[PDB]
Formats: sequence, structure tokens, C-alpha cells
Amino acid sequence: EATFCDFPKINHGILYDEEKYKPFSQVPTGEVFYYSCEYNFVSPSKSFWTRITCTEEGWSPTPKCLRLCFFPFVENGHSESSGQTHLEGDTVQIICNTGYRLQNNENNISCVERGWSTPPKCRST
Amino acid sequence: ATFCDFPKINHGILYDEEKYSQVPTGEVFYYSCEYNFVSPSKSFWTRITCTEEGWSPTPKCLRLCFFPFVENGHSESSGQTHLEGDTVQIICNTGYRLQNNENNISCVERGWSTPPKCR
Repeated sequence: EATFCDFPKINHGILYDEEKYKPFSQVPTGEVFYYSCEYNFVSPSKSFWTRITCTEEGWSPTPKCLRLCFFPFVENGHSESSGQTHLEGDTVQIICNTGYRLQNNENNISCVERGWSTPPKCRST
Repeated sequence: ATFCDFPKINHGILYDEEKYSQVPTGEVFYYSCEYNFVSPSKSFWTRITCTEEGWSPTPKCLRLCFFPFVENGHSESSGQTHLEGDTVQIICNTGYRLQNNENNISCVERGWSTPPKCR
């Protein structure tokens, strides 16, 4: 427990009025900040601005910017996830057409921080 | 019409933009909006189809406007995200104004019509 929170470090995040605060500042309990996520990232509630409050236990809710993953279709393949936007942590299945394959030793392709774990592409090799 | 013109989306980004003239009917594109802008359904990627009546749904990227509070003032819109076309009222304390005795501000394409600040 503490009387303060450290300034929030949010990966892929932007604070409202950022340029007005210092990164080593001690933020008192009860203080309220708002964060947004960079293009291609989203907050847990999908709200453009998310309120975060300094508590004795740290920032509440925990600030987080999750990667959005998408593909419109799969050339020489199919997926129920075609044209659907997925969140970081989601797994998608892709079935390739005859003579094509999704070369990876995993049954599912994951949406990770950097994007798709494996490209959503069926190859002729 | 047998085709649609290539879509010009202000503050928009097409999926596989750096890959693509007249577009035939039935063709499907996906668009996203730049940071601070949003599609009408709020979806990150929006499917648009070329029809005999043009692009369906009509592609659009609307500005999002926000302020957490008003220093030396008040607003029912404090901590609320507003969409392009919305109007917001701000009441300033004792001897303060919003550039200047304007009282009401609106969310426009460039952002807030007047900064939400009581000076």
C-alpha cells in the first residue's frame, strides 16, 4: 500500500494533457488521469478516453492498450474470422485450399502485441 | 452505374492501401479512421461495397472531442466523449470566459470550435 502512484507508463498509450506532467512525479491518491490508445490499439472498454484513478493499490482500472488484428479474407483459403476484427489474446483458425498450407506448428494463429503470430496466408510451398 | 470511383475518405485509411481507377460493382474494401476519428458504427475496420448507388455504407471518419473537466468552470459534458456535430455548454466561474463570452462550444472536424477553457 502507498500514499501515491508512480506516473503511469502505458505501452501504445497517450495521456490526456501529457505535456503538462513529469514522468518521475509522485501522483497523490485520488488523482484522475485519462488515457487513449494509438492507432491499431484499443482500451478494454473500447472507449476512446479511459479514466484511471490513483488508489492505495495503484492505478485503477489498470491502463492497457490491446492490439487489434484483422484480415478481410484468406487468398486460397477460408476462415470464419475473415472480415472480423480480433483483440490481442484471440485465436483464429484458417483452412487452406488443395495444394496450399499455413506453415506453422500451431493449430491456431494468435493475435499478439505485434499483430498476427503467423501471417494469415495460405502458401503454395 | 457499373462502377464506383475509388473512395476518397478524409482521415481514413483503406486496408492494403499501398497495393491498389474505376472499381467494379460488388467489390469490397475495408476502411479505418486515423487516431482521434471514428467510423459511424465505431468499428475499427468498416466493410464498404461498391453498388449501383455508390459505396455502401457511405465511408466516413468523424472527429471525437473530449475534456475531463473545465478549470474555473463547469459543464455537464465534463469527462464525456463527443462526436462531430455535437454541441456542448460551458459555464465559467466569477470572472472567466471561453474566447470570449461564447458560452457554448461544438465538436467540429478540427476538434472543439473554441478551446474548452475558462480564462
